[PDB]
Amino acid sequence: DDFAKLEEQFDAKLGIFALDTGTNRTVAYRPDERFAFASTIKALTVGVLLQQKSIEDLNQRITYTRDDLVNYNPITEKHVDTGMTLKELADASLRYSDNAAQNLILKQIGGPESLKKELRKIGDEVTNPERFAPELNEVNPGETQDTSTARALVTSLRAFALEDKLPSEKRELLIDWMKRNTTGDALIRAGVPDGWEVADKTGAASYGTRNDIAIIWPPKGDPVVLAVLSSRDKKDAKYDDKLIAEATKVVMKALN
Repeated sequence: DDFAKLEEQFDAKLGIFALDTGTNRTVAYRPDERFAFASTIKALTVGVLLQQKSIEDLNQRITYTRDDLVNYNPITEKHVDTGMTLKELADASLRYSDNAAQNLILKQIGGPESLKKELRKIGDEVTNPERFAPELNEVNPGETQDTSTARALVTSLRAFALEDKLPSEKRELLIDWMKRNTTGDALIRAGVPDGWEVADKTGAASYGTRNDIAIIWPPKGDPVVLAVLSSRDKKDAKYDDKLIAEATKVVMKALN
């Protein structure tokens, strides 16, 4: 009802899945409903890159041209003459949601098709990577390309960051980057109590899609993995971040 209330208030569709790793307690609402993943895919992409290379390989300097720049290149646009290391690219991608950075990384792993194979490998038969950025943001209802589910996103995020798809030191790199994200202050971070550390990755796409996936650490205890996906019934519809913050509060209460 609390979740229904939010859909009413914001005129949006909500997709939620939360798992308490400490008790295996779960919170779900439209858990298996498909939504464009948007930029949330950036986190899964780095997970794959990390698996593919050694910490040292990350120091490889990548040279690019103005031709590699897309619509949003906050960091990337400033280093076209010098090039950027894989490590630096991953930083740009996760912390600033740099689009060119995402594309550069994707190219390094073999493209969307390669990424897909790797996700399948980890046991994720839901996530559907197919395009580069920003076109991946263009999804119409019914379409399945560049989509996923709340349950699938948390399952996959958890695999790479908390489980055995990556060794400890690589897991650490990923978590640090995510913890220091600069784009999610008004989302999941806003619906969490004072003192709890958050690692998150946001996304925004067509049909007023607004997403946030994270891992939350209580003062003392095992982390909580959560996905909050949302969409609206109009192509040019805008989104309201308050939806995410409020939905988060409901989850905490439901788990607390």
